[PDB]
Amino acid sequence: GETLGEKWKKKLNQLSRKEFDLYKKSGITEVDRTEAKEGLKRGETTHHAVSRGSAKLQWFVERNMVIPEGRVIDLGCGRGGWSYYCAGLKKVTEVRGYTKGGPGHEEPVPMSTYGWNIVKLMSGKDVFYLPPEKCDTLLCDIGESSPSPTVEESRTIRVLKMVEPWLKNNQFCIKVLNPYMPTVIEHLERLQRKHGGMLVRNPLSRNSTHEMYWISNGTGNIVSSVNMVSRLLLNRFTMTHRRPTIEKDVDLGAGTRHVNAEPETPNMDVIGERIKRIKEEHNSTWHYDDENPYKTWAYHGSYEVKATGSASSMINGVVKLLTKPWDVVPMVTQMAMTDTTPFGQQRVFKEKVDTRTPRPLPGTRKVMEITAEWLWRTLGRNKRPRLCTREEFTKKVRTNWDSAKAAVEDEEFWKLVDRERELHKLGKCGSCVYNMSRAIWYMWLGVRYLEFEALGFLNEDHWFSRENSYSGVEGEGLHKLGYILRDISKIPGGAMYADDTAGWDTRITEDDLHNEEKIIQQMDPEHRQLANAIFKLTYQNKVVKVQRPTPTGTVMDIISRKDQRGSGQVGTYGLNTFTNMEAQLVRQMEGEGVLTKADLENPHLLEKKITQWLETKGVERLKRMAISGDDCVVKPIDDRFANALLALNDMGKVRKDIPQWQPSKGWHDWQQVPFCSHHFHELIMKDGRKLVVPCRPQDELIGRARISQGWSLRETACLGKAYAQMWSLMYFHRRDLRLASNAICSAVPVHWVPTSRTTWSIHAHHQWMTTEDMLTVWNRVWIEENPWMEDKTPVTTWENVPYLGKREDQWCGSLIGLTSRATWAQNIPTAIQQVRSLIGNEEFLDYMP
Ligand SMILES: COc1cc(OC)c(-c2ccc(C#CCO)s2)cc1C(=O)NS(=O)(=O)[C@@H]1CCC[C@@H](OC)C1
Ligand SMILES: Nc1ncnc2c1ncn2[C@@H]1O[C@H](CSCC[C@H](N)C(=O)O)[C@@H](O)[C@H]1O
Ligand SMILES: [Mg+2]
Ligand SMILES: [Zn+2]
Ligand SMILES: [Zn+2]
Repeated sequence: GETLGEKWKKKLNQLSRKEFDLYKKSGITEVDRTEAKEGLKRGETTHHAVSRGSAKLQWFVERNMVIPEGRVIDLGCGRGGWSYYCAGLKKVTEVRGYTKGGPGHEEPVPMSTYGWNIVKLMSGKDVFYLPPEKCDTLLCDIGESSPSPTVEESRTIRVLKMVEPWLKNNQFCIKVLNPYMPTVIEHLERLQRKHGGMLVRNPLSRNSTHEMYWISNGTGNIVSSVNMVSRLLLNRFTMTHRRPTIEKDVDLGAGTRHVNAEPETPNMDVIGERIKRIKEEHNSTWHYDDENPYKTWAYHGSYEVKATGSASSMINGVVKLLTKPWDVVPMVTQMAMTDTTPFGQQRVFKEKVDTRTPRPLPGTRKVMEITAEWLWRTLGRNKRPRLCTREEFTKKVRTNWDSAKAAVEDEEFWKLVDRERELHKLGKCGSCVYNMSRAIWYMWLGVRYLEFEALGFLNEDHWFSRENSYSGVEGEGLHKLGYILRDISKIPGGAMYADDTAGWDTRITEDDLHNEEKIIQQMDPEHRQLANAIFKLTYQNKVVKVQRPTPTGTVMDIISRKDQRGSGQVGTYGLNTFTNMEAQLVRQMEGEGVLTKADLENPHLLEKKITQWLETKGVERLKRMAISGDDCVVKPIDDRFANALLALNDMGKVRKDIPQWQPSKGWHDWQQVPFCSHHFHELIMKDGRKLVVPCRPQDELIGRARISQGWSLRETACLGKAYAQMWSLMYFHRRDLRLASNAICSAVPVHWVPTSRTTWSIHAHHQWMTTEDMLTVWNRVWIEENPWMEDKTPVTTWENVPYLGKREDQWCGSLIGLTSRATWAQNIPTAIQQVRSLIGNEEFLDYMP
């Protein structure tokens, strides 16, 4: 009567240390603990999970196997991974963690992750000595392995007998250390009749343990579930070793949680029609899921869908063949780590989007209102807002997709746009929904068109060009940003600050939205009517579609939110640049002592002082900044700005990767300032002329070019050629990239015109999307059209196009000097031939220097 589990145990115990270390992780799932372990070593108390346990519990919670609610009790909490995870879930009101502690036992790790204020972890509490307490969720992860399965059987039954009296029509998730021993099976079968639930295997569990979890939400055959795991674990001994599937670890946020402040109160008069139409369109599967996870977004209903997305990105085989040394580079592989499945979407939504920003103080709201009014008057001094048109939108769609091109050519699409526009003119919206059938697609593209019609002027007419806005960089181009930062560096004063905001779009408040909409005051009446509908009905009352996995299949949830920026809405870039200019001017006023703590708290703050500063210094202060959406560089009049955090945090623009009240750190060397994911180097050309060039860690450049878009080798090769040409024009100064670009261009047929874009950045002008000789394009961009290049003498050779210094190239990720890189360089004509052979007997040219 020997079980398959007992057979697995005998085989496991016979493994040598070498084969046991390989087997334990073969084909498992594992979170990358690198960042958290280093953060915990540095004493950081925000974002990080204290152990692998938070991700372990997330696996069950995201599958609805256990849905913590009310008073949660965590038995054997150890460091607290399960408890800290629970603190941020919708229905959880209190988390009580109990753990033994003492020598050889894990102790609770104090943290300040989101909801720490409802987490009560107690050491010195051996749960086997504790009387059961009333709770709504019972969690238990206790069970120490033993080479003897009978010692494990005794430990398992001891846990099962300890936990059972805590169970009373509540949620639960209990580790069953050894579920294969017949006496454990018998006991679980009796427990399942009294308390329900089922046994599940968590794929984050190592193969060296047969642990399973008894979870409350589900049913099934315990014997079948146990034996299926035994078979899997047995097959894994002989299976060719598979490296573990790596997943991103959890981000548990920061700060106190006020459960009563989380719920969203929707404006049903405004959003009711949109919900009604989605319901009618998907009426056959429309349902109202009470188990939805949304804390701060209003939930309206769901319909059934097939799952969209992938765990990882597709790989460009042509670029991979010509970049062999980078196959072992972690940052290069980490680039291709993007989970867009309903699982990945829900994790991002919980961690980043499902938050609420406190309302700023009345004095802060007063300063923002004064500043916004002044800024809009400044921005509209020369230009007038204007309506964009069908003809203009059609032109943008055509010149940038295949379905969008078909749609804009369809008279039915524009008939639908007209019908919706007529509702907007009446102060009603019926079909404008965004995402986190052609009718669904026509309604979506139609929504984007109406937004473009009303607010497209901000981008189409370059309202944020440096000439129009002083701080802006819209239309400038990556090749000009470095020269702009060098120009800012000449302004006397403090260091150059470049603080990033954590999730800027989620930090856009109702006050920000009301300040942004003031641009309608400058519009013609018919335009004001259309923009007012966009701001009020759609930007300040967003209806969103988001996928969610469930035990029975995937669903599309319909949710809503009044504040935050609609990241998937047109106008985002311009409105973010506007609000960020305003926010940074307010921070400069605080740095200068114009705006004080007393002023921010004042409910009847006087405007005189603020207007005087804006009218006398405002433009000078805008010229000290480079602002692109949520990204900024600010060079204030002195360094008091580093310590000026009251208004910035009060406006909701909390800085990323730094404690709330820690002063910022700036740079005096403009070449080290980060901006738009780049930094910029000043180089001296062989002919003595200076050039300012853009740069980023080389692994990001290679990692990105190794990611395919959109069977078919031609499209893969052409996208490879597009990255190669972008490298020759923008990143020619990186040794590895100029060599790899020459290799790719030698490997791809000369007449094949680059297809598909390398980037969607607003800073990209795509001068590399051509068959024209790259040196004549280089001369055009860098010499002829370059306003910071006085001597217009062309360069006749790539030998006169400069590289970074060797040490600088290496600091920025070059592999120059490594043996693998020398081997790669030697192997280039061979790698080129390999790609050429895979493509076939086409016409190729040799670009190798
Ligand atoms: C913020 O990221 C970028 C910023 C850029 O410039 C500021 C660029 C550019 C590359 C080449 C450029 C040029 C030029 C001259 O016209 S501009 C490229 C990227 C870039 O990574 N583009 S991307 O691969 O499509 C990336 C994926 C994830 C973040 C996204 O944010 C825009 C875009
Ligand atoms: N008798 C007992 N009473 C309380 N805690 C106990 C115990 N026996 C073992 N433990 C604790 O139970 C824990 C199980 S592992 C805890 C991991 C946790 N779920 C997390 O996510 O961080 C260990 O830390 C161990 O010290
Ligand atoms: Mg920045
Ligand atoms: Zn609408
Ligand atoms: Zn660099």
